[PDB]
Amino acid sequence: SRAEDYEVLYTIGTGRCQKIRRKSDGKILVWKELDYGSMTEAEKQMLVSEVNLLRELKHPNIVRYYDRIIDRTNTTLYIVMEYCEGGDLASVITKGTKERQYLDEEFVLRVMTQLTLALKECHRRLKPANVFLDGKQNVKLGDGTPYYMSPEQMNRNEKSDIWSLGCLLYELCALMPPFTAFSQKELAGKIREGKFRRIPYRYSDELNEIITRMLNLKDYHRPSVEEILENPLILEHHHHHH
Ligand SMILES: COc1cc(-c2cnc(N)c(-c3ccc(C(=O)O)cc3)c2)cc(OC)c1OC
Ligand SMILES: [Cl-]
Ligand SMILES: [Cl-]
Ligand SMILES: [Cl-]
Repeated sequence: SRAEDYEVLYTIGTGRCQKIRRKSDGKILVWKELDYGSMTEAEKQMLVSEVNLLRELKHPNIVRYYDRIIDRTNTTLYIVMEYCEGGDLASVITKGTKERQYLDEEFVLRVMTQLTLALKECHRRLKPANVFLDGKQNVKLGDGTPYYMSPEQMNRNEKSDIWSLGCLLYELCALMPPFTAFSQKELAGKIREGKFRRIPYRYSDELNEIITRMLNLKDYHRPSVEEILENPLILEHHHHHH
């Protein structure tokens, strides 16, 4: 449980994230590096409590945080977590834009099912760059214009998460967010009228309908996590598999 127990293989992104290999058994992992050296004791107490709660989240659709390593020599904190070889959803969406190719409805149903179960777990106790893919088609929740801001949270709620999920699934389908604008104020205007284009016609009316419900202006009209999973679109094979 010290940094020397792992070899860095290479940097994923820049704190900073790195793909690492545990020496004892060759297990591929990643860590996130936080420099606390510029933090106060109150800020560091916050950081430790937060990290300790992250350690508790054990769920197949949430990024698993295994360990925390302190290198007081560097004043660097390392959060060691599972490696998701598939990258994040943001890159999937970008790939699709680039290669002019829409994502499979089956893939979208997998994201919808597994992300909804992730939220369900969070509520029991959201953007593409915060959604990760493993090697076996599993989706995991981890960790500028606020494209996904819900109407209500734009004024002063578990139904706000549903809205944000709706925006994410929408953008997975259309390869663009449901409400776009050049300024934030234009954005807010668009979000308030609550109008948007149908996802592309290659997607079934049933898929269109549930994404559209999640994007209702009134939070009480949005489906709950439980109503979402009850939908006939959502089958066993859309769930996680080891
Ligand atoms: C395909 O390469 C990429 C991998 C990742 C990536 C892989 N595993 C991870 N655990 C993470 C990751 C998950 C959560 C957090 C957090 O909670 O702060 C941090 C990292 C990421 C990511 C990529 O792009 C962002 C990759 O593409 C090069
Ligand atoms: Cl296209
Ligand atoms: Cl399809
Ligand atoms: Cl269209």
